[PDB]
Amino acid sequence: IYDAIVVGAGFSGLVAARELSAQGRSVLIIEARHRLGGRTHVVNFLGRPVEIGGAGVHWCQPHVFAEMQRYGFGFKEAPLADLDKAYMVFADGQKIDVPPATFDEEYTTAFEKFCSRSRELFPRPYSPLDNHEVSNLDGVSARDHLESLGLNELQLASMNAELTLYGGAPTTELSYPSFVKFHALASWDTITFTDSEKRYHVQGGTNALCQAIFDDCRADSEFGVPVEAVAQTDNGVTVTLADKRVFRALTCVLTLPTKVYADVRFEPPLPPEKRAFIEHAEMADGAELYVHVRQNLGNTFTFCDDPNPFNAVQTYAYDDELGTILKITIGRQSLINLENFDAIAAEIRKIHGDVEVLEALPYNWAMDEYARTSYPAMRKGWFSRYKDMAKPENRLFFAGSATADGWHEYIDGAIESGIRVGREIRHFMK
Ligand SMILES: Cc1cc2nc3c(=O)[nH]c(=O)nc-3n(C[C@H](O)[C@H](O)[C@H](O)COP(=O)(O)OP(=O)(O)OC[C@H]3O[C@@H](n4cnc5c(N)ncnc54)[C@H](O)[C@@H]3O)c2cc1C
Ligand SMILES: [Ca+2]
Ligand SMILES: [Ca+2]
Repeated sequence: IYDAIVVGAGFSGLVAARELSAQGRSVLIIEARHRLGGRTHVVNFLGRPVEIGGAGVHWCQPHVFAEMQRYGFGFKEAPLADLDKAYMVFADGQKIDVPPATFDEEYTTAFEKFCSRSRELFPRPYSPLDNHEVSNLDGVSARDHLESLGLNELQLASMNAELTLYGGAPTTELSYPSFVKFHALASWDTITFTDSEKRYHVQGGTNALCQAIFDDCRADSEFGVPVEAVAQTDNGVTVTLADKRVFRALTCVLTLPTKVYADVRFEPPLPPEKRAFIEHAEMADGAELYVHVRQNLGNTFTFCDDPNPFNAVQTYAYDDELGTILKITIGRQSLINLENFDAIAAEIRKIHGDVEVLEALPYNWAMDEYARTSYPAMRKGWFSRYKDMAKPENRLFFAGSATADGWHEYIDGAIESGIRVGREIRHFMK
């Protein structure tokens, strides 16, 4: 009979368990997978460890920065000054070669226009509903706003590619204010936000940081079998796995990805406001992909606008013997069959021309049954309902990026939610 069962060993569940353990409470962690990290994941590609889920971080993200400080992780610098070529692929398929300086000027000036109201709308962005106007703007799509700004062709296409990636969806579906909030969190500053999304990653890898947090937990651990049901009463909670084993505790922290709750039986059932959020709020259809090209392409970056499938194509490595390793982020995996190698290769040739594609490693996060969304992009009309999902239901408590006040599409939000849920249980037990 545990003080707390924590369901899920991604960043939010690990931080929750670390906080409760540090409070002297007894903790059981239950994880479906045989690994830590959740939607962060390190795998081998061509014998090199690569991040294939989330990994970009910045010190303007205070919760992940605090953990990096605690465990001694630094910021690894992406090779931006070394960038040789930048390309924009428009929605109609036309590709243009843009000097990086021009690309940065047009992109950042478009971003500033898109986010110009961030200080008005989000004076206290870690309390993002403080200005009630954001609840009424929730139903405006990112595309509705984008088209109101008088942007030029490159500004429009690059911003729409960015917003397609963040939404994991056509930009007609993304909540406009939910994205502007990230600008506000970055000190209402376009350079800081656009830096945050490209300049740094976790030195040593997200898996090592998860391991360090896990190693600080004094908890029992059960990996490899998913939770199938959760039942609570006035005196406790009982959690049943799909192999029919049963565990019991006074409280339960759920960190499941929002759409996965539909695969778990809750007794009593979750309230209507949570079931509505579970059905409608999330949508991100993302996947990640690494490709090996025989040719040495140098250090290139490509943005492709919707409905091109490869919204961002970054260069992980290049040299005259290796060729090139490309890191590709796909906002809408529905647009390409990632089991079809030659279809992947054809899209690489559309961008990079006369090249030979040798190997591909996709990770389809949307089709992963324990993820189902790549990151908690908020559908228009739903960003302002996130407290319906974050609030406790008696002995059940809820964490995960989607429940965060701040950086809700990020590792930082997952960590925030772990600190917060540890606080809620601290007081529930007082
Ligand atoms: C391709 C990609 C790019 C991204 N880029 C960035 C980025 O640059 N920077 C950034 O900060 N964030 C980024 N993100 C987002 C970030 O990775 C996630 O927001 C964050 O990792 C979510 O943490 P979490 O703890 O909320 O959820 P998760 O990590 O999903 O953890 C939930 C856990 O619950 C487990 N689980 C699911 N079902 C069950 C069940 N029935 N029983 C038991 N356990 C279960 C899952 O296995 C998982 O371990 C990216 C994500 C992806 C996929
Ligand atoms: Ca160079
Ligand atoms: Ca500003």
